[PDB]
Amino acid sequence: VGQFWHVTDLHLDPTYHITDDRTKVCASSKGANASNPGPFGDVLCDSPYQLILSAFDFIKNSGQEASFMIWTGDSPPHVPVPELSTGTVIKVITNMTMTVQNLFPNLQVFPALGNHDYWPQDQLPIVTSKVYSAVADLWKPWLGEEAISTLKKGGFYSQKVASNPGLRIISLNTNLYYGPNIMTLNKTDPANQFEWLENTLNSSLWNKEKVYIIAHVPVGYLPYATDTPAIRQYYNEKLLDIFRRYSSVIAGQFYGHTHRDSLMVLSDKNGNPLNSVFVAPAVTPVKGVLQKETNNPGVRLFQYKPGDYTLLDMVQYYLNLTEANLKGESNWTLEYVLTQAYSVADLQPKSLYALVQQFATKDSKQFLKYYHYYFVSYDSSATCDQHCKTLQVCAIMNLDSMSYDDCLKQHL
Amino acid sequence: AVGQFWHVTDLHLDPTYHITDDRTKVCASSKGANASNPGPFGDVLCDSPYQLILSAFDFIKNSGQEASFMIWTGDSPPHVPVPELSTGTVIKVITNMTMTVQNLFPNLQVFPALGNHDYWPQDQLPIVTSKVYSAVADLWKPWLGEEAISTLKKGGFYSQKVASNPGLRIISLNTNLYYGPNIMTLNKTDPANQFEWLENTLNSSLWNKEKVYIIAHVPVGYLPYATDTPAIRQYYNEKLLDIFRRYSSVIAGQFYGHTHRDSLMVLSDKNGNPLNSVFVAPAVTPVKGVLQKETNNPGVRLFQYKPGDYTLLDMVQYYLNLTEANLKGESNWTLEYVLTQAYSVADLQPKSLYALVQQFATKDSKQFLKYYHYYFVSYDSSATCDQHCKTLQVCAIMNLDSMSYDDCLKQHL
Ligand SMILES: *[C@@H]1O[C@H](CO)[C@@H](O[C@@H]2O[C@H](CO)[C@@H](O[C@@H]3O[C@H](CO)[C@@H](O)[C@H](O)[C@@H]3O)[C@H](O)[C@H]2NC(C)=O)[C@H](O)[C@H]1NC(C)=O
Ligand SMILES: *[C@@H]1O[C@H](CO)[C@@H](O[C@@H]2O[C@H](CO)[C@@H](O)[C@H](O)[C@H]2NC(C)=O)[C@H](O)[C@H]1NC(C)=O
Ligand SMILES: *[C@@H]1O[C@H](CO)[C@@H](O[C@@H]2O[C@H](CO)[C@@H](O)[C@H](O)[C@H]2NC(C)=O)[C@H](O)[C@H]1NC(C)=O
Ligand SMILES: *[C@@H]1O[C@H](CO)[C@@H](O[C@@H]2O[C@H](CO)[C@@H](O)[C@H](O)[C@H]2NC(C)=O)[C@H](O)[C@H]1NC(C)=O
Ligand SMILES: *[C@@H]1O[C@H](CO[C@@H]2O[C@@H](C)[C@@H](O)[C@@H](O)[C@@H]2O)[C@@H](O)[C@H](O)[C@H]1NC(C)=O
Ligand SMILES: *[C@@H]1O[C@H](CO[C@@H]2O[C@@H](C)[C@@H](O)[C@@H](O)[C@@H]2O)[C@@H](O)[C@H](O)[C@H]1NC(C)=O
Ligand SMILES: *[C@@H]1O[C@H](CO)[C@@H](O)[C@H](O)[C@H]1NC(C)=O
Ligand SMILES: *[C@@H]1O[C@H](CO)[C@@H](O)[C@H](O)[C@H]1NC(C)=O
Ligand SMILES: *[C@@H]1O[C@H](CO)[C@@H](O)[C@H](O)[C@H]1NC(C)=O
Ligand SMILES: O=P(O)(S)OC[C@H]1OC[C@H](O)[C@@H]1O
Ligand SMILES: [Zn+2]
Ligand SMILES: [Zn+2]
Ligand SMILES: [Zn+2]
Ligand SMILES: [Zn+2]
Repeated sequence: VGQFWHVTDLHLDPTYHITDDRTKVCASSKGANASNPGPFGDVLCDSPYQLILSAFDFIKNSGQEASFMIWTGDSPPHVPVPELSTGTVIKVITNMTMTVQNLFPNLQVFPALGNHDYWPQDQLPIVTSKVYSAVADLWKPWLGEEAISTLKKGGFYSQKVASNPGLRIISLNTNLYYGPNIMTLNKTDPANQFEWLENTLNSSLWNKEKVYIIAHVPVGYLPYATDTPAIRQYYNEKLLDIFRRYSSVIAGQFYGHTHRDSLMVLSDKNGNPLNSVFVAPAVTPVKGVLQKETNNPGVRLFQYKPGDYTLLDMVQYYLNLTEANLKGESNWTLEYVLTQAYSVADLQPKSLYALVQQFATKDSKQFLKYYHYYFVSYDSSATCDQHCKTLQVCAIMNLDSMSYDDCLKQHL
Repeated sequence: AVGQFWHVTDLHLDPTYHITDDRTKVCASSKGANASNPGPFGDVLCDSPYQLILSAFDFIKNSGQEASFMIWTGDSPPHVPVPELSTGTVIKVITNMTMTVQNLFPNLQVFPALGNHDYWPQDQLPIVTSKVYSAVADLWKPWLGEEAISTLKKGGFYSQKVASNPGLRIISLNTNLYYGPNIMTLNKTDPANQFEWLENTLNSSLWNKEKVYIIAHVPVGYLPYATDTPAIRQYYNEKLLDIFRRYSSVIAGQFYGHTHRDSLMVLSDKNGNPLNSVFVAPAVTPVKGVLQKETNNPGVRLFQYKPGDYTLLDMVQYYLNLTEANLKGESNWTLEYVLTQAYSVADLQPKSLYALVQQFATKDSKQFLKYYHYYFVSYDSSATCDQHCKTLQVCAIMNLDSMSYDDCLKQHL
């Protein structure tokens, strides 16, 4: 099998620092006291460099052979806008990129921009900008001339996978569709990305290429909320239309942003599953004061069929933050292998569709395992009542507004 | 502020402890003798009731002293005849103490060391992997990385970084390999390869700019109440001291248990240069043999150190007045003394303690009278130490190697 790494939502806090005053440990705790801070971080803080470095060091010495890596964005930390700048955002993105380039000098890496990869956060523009030009220079070792051009202009690109003939990564800037982005309200095709996408998929079809879609913010519905698409409904519907029509060219979709481990199955209006969608959890464990849960840090690995790119498996690795802070050593370890964990043959839309049918059933243990993995095993005492469970299952299976409304109507 | 860490040792839980009319049934550890005057927190002829250990940890938890870590130097099973214990029962007691600690202090890194009772039969700790070594590796996994786990499983020792104190590394030796009653290690130059490993570890700490705390159960040096009786066999004491003297600029503290007493030692080179300070902490158990006239009150202690630096600033000894707690049926864990305050020294550096023990040596020194009262953790203010006793004490405090100690006894007995 071939395989590739997926990391996302690094969220470096350069001010991380263990000290007596726990309000003064990380700017990302937002002046609040870190709750239980260690060298690898705190649930109220974004990532210390030690955390991110231990993640990449684990990948490097994992004994796992991978031919590329996808990196779906969000490197700067959660601090107030006035505490950041264009210069500081570029500095953080540069530090992450150089960390990866130094540690992995021969691995092609496919980054996507996240909503924090810009100053001010979430305001990613539909024309060229300092941040887009900067990341185009930063990621030149991995991208051709045409990808550099589109990235500099709109924050998105496509690129052939050098080590995998017949595979192409499409890296979308889905922050253009993200609710908080006040730069793109009421535009029908912000930065022409839709027209660009269709052109690119059309060319991949005729060059007999397979396509992996990557982006930061995903399609579909936020699984913990009611009727809340991750991106604006209008853009979600239009993107999903493109994905459904090209579902035989697209062999996988990969997203981050939610900081959780979620599955989705893109389906038609009739219940034919068409593509498999994978939302990866964050390296940062950060949470607000009120939130009951957060994720353990996570990195993950995908296995696919050589020269074919059908997804065969996924391996989710994680770091137990409380224990790593307890002993002062990062024990990055196997959380689960998807096929083994859910007893499915592979990751094809059909296998996952049948597995989520099992999820639906009453007191499904499959769904309990899934819910425990949603938080990257942060808390097995976490529970999901039947309202919670309906919201989750309906978001997993129904990506478009009408399938989703029908699911909630029939099952809430 | 300053950094602080706790030291507990020799818990010696007796799970049979039990107030009943027949005082030969109060505790297996009295070995059928009549408990003297048993109360809820123990008896001088018994090992620790679980109520006593839990009161010690409860006091630590609710003391209002912050601490970034704890060291725990061994001996959890009680003193009962070998045929009354087993490997399974030893593991069961060790597990209970570990879980008690993890339950009350879930985010406190603890650094355990094995004691000579932490094995069945007692004292027979082996030089290869074993049921108990594996089990405690399992048990202590939350606090220890992969390399520590590997050495612990094989020989019962490890080193480990202090998560909360970067630049600090705990070395937990298994000195029971050197302990006279250990029949598994006779005529062995480096049992379980611990010396070789220790030297390697210290060399690594040198080049990684780490300071080191040595912890173990059985101490180096000479038993302060006897003549010419090293706590571990002479051959091993000399070898270990040679290592400690050579690395005494890297080692910022040594901490031991086993003697159930409050004792100081100053490791010195052959010319009296005080090199490195040694703290033997008294036990939680108050157990004593029938003929034995004195024993210790239960004790636990706290060390203060310079942050990012690990020079030792002070030590606070806390104790339980056993008779008082048993009289009312409620404990009152309380300050026995602060070392700088008790002895008017500036800190815990070798030079400061060296000067202090020079004062000890003077005739009718009040400093040494206070020290000898604290030796039993204040168990008897009428316990006295004649001039022979004093010479044994002072010479054991200052002279850890046989040559030094012989020289001291010659000049002063
Ligand atoms: C720990 O608590 C015990 C019990 O409270 C303390 O022992 C008690 O100490 C008092 C004061 O010395 C003793 O009373 C005195 O006895 C003599 C005659 O023996 C008498 O002349 C005095 O007027 C006074 O009554 C008392 O007997 C003794 N109790 C027991 C059970 O031994 C002990 O001092 C405490 N330890 C520390 C370090 O404070
Ligand atoms: C991550 O590590 C922590 C600490 O080592 C684990 O916390 C323990 O969890 C169990 C219940 O799940 C309790 O019985 C223990 O008392 C907890 N703490 C300690 C100090 O023992 C936690 O289980 C680990 N996470 C996972 C997914 O295994
Ligand atoms: C450790 O052992 C103690 C003492 O045996 C436990 O507390 C006792 O639990 C037993 C259950 O067998 C009860 O019969 C006793 O009444 C309890 N109290 C006393 C004072 O004996 C304690 O629960 C154990 N702890 C762990 C973590 O296993
Ligand atoms: C590092 O993490 C792994 C995974 O949690 C630990 O290995 C497991 O340890 C548990 C607890 O003893 C066992 O139940 C599992 O069977 C182990 N699995 C494997 C594959 O070994 C490992 O011990 C941890 N290392 C340290 C030093 O804490
Ligand atoms: C879809 O693509 C067709 C083929 O495009 C040409 O050939 C492929 C192999 C690529 O090299 C591509 O870049 C070339 O331009 C076009 O003939 C057709 O016009 C396209 N259709 C649309 C609607 O864009
Ligand atoms: C003493 O240590 C020196 C330092 O190098 C170490 O190398 C590896 C093994 C790690 O432990 C690393 O942390 C250290 O920097 C060695 O170069 C030297 O050979 C060692 N000498 C002896 C005699 O052991
Ligand atoms: C943080 O906790 C400390 C507890 O010592 C308290 O003094 C301080 O006021 C707290 N600050 C905030 C912002 O909660
Ligand atoms: C990135 O920042 C970290 C944290 O300040 C620093 O340790 C590291 O050297 C930096 N790396 C690069 C390549 O700038
Ligand atoms: C213990 O004391 C009881 C009651 O005074 C006495 O009958 C018994 O002989 C004593 N047993 C031993 C072993 O000393
Ligand atoms: O990192 P962000 O893009 S601000 O937000 C994405 C995730 O982290 C915080 C939010 O609650 C959401 O779960
Ligand atoms: Zn994020
Ligand atoms: Zn985001
Ligand atoms: Zn003991
Ligand atoms: Zn002992």
